[PDB]
Amino acid sequence: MESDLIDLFEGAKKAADAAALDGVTSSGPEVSQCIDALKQLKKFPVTYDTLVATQVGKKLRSLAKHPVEDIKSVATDLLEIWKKVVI
Repeated sequence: MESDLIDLFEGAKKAADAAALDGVTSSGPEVSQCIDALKQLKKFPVTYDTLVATQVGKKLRSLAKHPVEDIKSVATDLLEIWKKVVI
């Protein structure tokens, strides 16, 4: 469902943002929560109209430019998967 997509992305962004603002390293819990949230999103069968209505795809670019490399890498991977799914 789209509500689940939105909720999972909100969790991921909250985590990534606490990690960036609290100066957390890769071994921090916020990074782990963001990583997990981003991994669950991979399994979501997103569609084009879903990405239009929710904009989660657009909003994931920010995470793909996160200062923590672990979050950035997993966000790039999530975008890579969704890419092949929607086109």
